[PDB]
Amino acid sequence: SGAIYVGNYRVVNRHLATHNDWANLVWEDSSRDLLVSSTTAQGCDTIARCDCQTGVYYCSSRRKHYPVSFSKPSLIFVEASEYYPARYQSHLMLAVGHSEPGDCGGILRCQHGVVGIVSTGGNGLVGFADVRDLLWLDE
Ligand SMILES: CSc1ccncc1CC(=O)N1CCC[C@H](C(N)=O)C1
Ligand SMILES: [Zn+2]
Repeated sequence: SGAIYVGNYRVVNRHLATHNDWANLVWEDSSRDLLVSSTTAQGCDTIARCDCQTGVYYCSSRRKHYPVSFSKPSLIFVEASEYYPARYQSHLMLAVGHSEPGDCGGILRCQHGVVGIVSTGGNGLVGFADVRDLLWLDE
């Protein structure tokens, strides 16, 4: 679990969005596993606007942060799950690191701000949904 709180927006994994997220929907994209909902309170986070390929992510299944080198956002095949059929997930970045299903939502940050959130994983890999291209989050 986990979310990014920026301005009057809450960014979550689309597969973990609540009834309230859907009732206050701003934008969602099944191909990216992202959903953004509106909030009444002003958020705590800054979004990176950069091309970093190194950063640190929070891994809830270890209660620890780990440094990672990750690939640029791209279209990556993701196996079928209870949430989605087998498909290509876009804007996904992979890295070697521990993750388990419940780790989705963990933030990936570089020196410039929030890069994205944990969205996929398996066998010593971890995938992050990028949010750096969503320029409207800052306005
Ligand atoms: C950190 S998720 C994870 C980690 C390790 N083994 C498995 C997983 C689960 C996982 O990859 N997905 C299930 C939930 C929806 C995901 C998606 N974006 O399509 C895919
Ligand atoms: Zn950066």
